[PDB]
Amino acid sequence: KPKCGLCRYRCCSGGCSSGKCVNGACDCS
Repeated sequence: KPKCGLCRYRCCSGGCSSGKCVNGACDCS
């Protein structure tokens, strides 16, 4: 299931909750 915006998860729209969207997933790192 999706949830996105979190970490490694994906970006939702292009503006994470947690990290920083790498291109295609949130760069929590």
